Amino acid sequence: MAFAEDKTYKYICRNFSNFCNVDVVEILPYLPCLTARDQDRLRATCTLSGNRDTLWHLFNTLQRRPGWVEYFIAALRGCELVDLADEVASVYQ
Amino acid sequence: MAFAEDKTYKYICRNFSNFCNVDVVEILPYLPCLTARDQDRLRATCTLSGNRDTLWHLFNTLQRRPGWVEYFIAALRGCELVDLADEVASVYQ
Amino acid sequence: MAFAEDKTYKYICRNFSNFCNVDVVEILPYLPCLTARDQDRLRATCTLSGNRDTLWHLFNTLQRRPGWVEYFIAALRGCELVDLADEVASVYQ
Amino acid sequence: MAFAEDKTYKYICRNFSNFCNVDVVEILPYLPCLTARDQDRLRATCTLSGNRDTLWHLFNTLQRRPGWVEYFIAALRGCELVDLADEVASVYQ
Repeated sequence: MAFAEDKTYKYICRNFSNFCNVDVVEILPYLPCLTARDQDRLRATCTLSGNRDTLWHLFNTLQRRPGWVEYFIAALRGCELVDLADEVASVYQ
Repeated sequence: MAFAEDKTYKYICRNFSNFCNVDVVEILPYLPCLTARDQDRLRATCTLSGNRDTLWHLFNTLQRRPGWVEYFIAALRGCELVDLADEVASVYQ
Repeated sequence: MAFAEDKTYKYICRNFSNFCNVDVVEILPYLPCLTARDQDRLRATCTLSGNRDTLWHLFNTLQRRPGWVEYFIAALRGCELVDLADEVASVYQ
Repeated sequence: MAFAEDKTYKYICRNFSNFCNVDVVEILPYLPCLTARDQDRLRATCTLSGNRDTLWHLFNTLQRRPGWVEYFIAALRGCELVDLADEVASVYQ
């Protein structure tokens, strides 16, 4: 699990611009691995810094909690970002 | 039962906009197939994301539990959404 | 008995707003035709959905059990809703 | 901790021109040791006086709050100022 998650997080970082269509506020409802604290912090970050800058923090926070990749794949599908979801599933395998 | 429920769930998904008048909070009292856990989660989803986004999760959760279509038909009738109820009964047959 | 009960239940449904003063929690002590299960369910419904919405379920549940109209007339009198009690007796005759 | 922070703050002051590429508005999202009050004041300072002059106040404010050097190193990395981040880590050790 660790190897696979680390690899996926590394891939998201190197390919960040693939993920800049992701809207932090829209994706949060599908990420139950994030705590209430995480969600409030990310909302504030978004308010202060904008969505693009917050995406980095979203990914950084996701990778700390447990069971993030499955939910991230789900969340991407929930937002109709199927190619992105498939690209994540592919790296996580 | 499985074939009929899967078909009804597929129909609800393809015809989602038919069901966007459904109010999640109003319909919950008629859905005893949902666990207390399901109801609390759906309430939270509604709080965080709004009714429309929660409807998707409502339908997704309903289809997992047992005996959901009958109660969903009942719940639609309970909320005076008779045409919608009939449309569901029609697909479930 | 069936014809008379069905007629009374139909009348309660068509004239629901006449009965919205009825307090579910206050009326339960006078309804021994309801099972312990019925009472617990109705309490929960009341907790989740409020008295008005629960009244519909109260009437729906009453009509299934046996010997409900007599006790319902009694229960209305027990709650000092004499005109309502008389209106029910009148339809049940 | 005090000795190390004081030394780092002294180094930032003596080597201020190394840090004049730092953009106050860009760095604030990575400085959770700053209070909401601190952030509003620094924004105003920036509006009235420009980024260079505000950097002095940024550093002066950072050094008062607790746990500032770690976050400052983080914030420099967040803004892709890796050599600067490393230079701070080096002095703080």
